[PDB]
Amino acid sequence: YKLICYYTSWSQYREGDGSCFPDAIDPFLCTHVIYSFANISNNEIDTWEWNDVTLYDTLNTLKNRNPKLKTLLSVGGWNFGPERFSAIASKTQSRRTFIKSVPPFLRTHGFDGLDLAWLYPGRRDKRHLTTLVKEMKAEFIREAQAGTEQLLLSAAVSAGKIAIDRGYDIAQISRHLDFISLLTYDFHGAWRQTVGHHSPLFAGNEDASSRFSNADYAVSYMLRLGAPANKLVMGIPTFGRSFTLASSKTDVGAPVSGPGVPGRFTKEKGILAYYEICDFLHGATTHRFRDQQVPYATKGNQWVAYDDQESVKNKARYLKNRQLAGAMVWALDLDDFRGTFCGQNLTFPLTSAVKDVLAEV
Ligand SMILES: CC(=O)N[C@@H]1[C@@H](O)[C@H](O[C@@H]2O[C@H](CO)[C@@H](O[C@@H]3O[C@H](CO)[C@@H](O[C@@H]4O[C@H](CO)[C@@H](O)[C@H](O)[C@H]4NC(C)=O)[C@H](O)[C@H]3NC(C)=O)[C@H](O)[C@H]2NC(C)=O)[C@@H](CO)O[C@@H]1O
Ligand SMILES: *[C@@H]1O[C@H](CO)[C@@H](O[C@H]2O[C@H](CO)[C@@H](O[C@@H]3O[C@H](CO)[C@@H](O[C@H]4O[C@H](CO)[C@@H](O)[C@H](O)[C@@H]4O)[C@H](O)[C@@H]3O)[C@H](O)[C@H]2NC(C)=O)[C@H](O)[C@H]1NC(C)=O
Repeated sequence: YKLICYYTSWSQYREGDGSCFPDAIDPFLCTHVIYSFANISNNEIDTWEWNDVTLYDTLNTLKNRNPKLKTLLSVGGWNFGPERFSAIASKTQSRRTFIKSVPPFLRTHGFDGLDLAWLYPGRRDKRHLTTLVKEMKAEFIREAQAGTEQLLLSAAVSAGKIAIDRGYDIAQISRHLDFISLLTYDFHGAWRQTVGHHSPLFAGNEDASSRFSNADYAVSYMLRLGAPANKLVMGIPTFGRSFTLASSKTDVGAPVSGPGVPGRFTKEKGILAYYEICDFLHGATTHRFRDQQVPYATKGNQWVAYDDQESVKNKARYLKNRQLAGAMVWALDLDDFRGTFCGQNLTFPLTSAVKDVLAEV
């Protein structure tokens, strides 16, 4: 099984214990670590943070400890305008230029592959995404003639039915990608006036309307569209999404005034790292959606939807039962990486819980 794990560039800037650098990563935890995110300048892949080349080097020395470890560099991401990807992909010349610049960059910095995080392709982009993937892979196949191990090509893909139908030719790109990471954790929160869980495993008969917004539907759909299970990787979040309640009602459907109050370390309204949730739980009431099989918690007027060791292990068994290639975790720096916030003196409790299940039959 594969355990794909993301590490984010900007996590180095968090204060105190929240600060996370690549060397905090256990070399034997994941099978693949992906550095997010690279930028595109003058139609060429490029660094993003001022100290990326140094962090690239720090991440890749982990391979001196675990020679089996593979690293990839992800381009795009949420703060990368998808229109920018559009412009590059729609013109054969700017597209060829970008593709040509990738291998030498990856080779210079020690990466084993490229991860595409175009979030998200539109109806007019579907055709060009296919072209980009095809041609990128053809270039990787050609570069390997030089005697070096062929570069890996992956892509992070939306798990929303409508987003998939609109921007991706799943049957086509599946043939060229080494693996596809399903973003099965962005099913709610996204500017909605009600409380709900962003990463439910199952639909849950109670309130059948967002019948498509659960991991089980996304996986089944991808398999139906033509993607092989052995190339599919299910996304598991290491963060939670928060809401400020508009009323004293805490159960399903309850009013919401806006995103939750920022975490002390992550400082982003609406999000909380797992290590911040561990702290939040003290004095909170915990609940669990039995149908969806994921927990949530409340304290005062704050409502948090998250994943714990139990729900994460549950998702890992589900993916094994459907014979998928493995799991993807977003993100290592959001898990209790120091292992000092969540109690049991365990480093990376969430990611480790997933690894344990994956290591069983
Ligand atoms: C669940 C999850 O992980 N969500 C992410 C989402 O958060 C990502 O967006 C990221 O959000 C945070 C803010 O919420 C951004 O953090 C800033 O990152 C920049 C670097 O890109 C930092 O700039 C640097 O600042 C330090 C000072 O501390 C200087 O030393 C650096 O030199 C300076 N860079 C220079 C010189 O220009 C800044 O400190 C961070 N401040 C914050 C707000 O914490 C983060 O950048 C941002 N990511 C991006 C790419 O914009 C999102 C990513 O797209 O993905 C998920 O949705
Ligand atoms: C990620 O890559 C992006 C490029 O694809 C990049 O986007 C931006 O790139 C510049 C960085 O901020 C930004 O620069 C502004 O452009 C002006 C003119 O283009 C520039 O003035 C001139 O500067 C020198 C001469 O002094 C000249 O050589 C330049 O060509 C330029 O004409 C302004 O002072 C200013 O620098 C671009 O506007 C912007 N482009 C886009 C995509 O809109 C990101 O900065 C890169 N990395 C990140 C975000 O960290």
